[PDB]
Amino acid sequence: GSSGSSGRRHRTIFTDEQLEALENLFQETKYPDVGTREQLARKVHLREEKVEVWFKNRRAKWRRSGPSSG
Repeated sequence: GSSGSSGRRHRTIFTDEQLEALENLFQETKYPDVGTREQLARKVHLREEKVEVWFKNRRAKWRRSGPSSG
């Protein structure tokens, strides 16, 4: 649960609009609020759960590319 190390999650494609919002939120705040997520989801025509996932994916790079690792 905490970290997606044990379990695996598949990825899905999104539209420019959907991505925009997501990136617009993840950019301002790495970890949004249940209220913001639920709303954003319906706003981008997505499921809260999915929304949260996208964020996790982004972080992956933010660390890989960043000096955080290596």
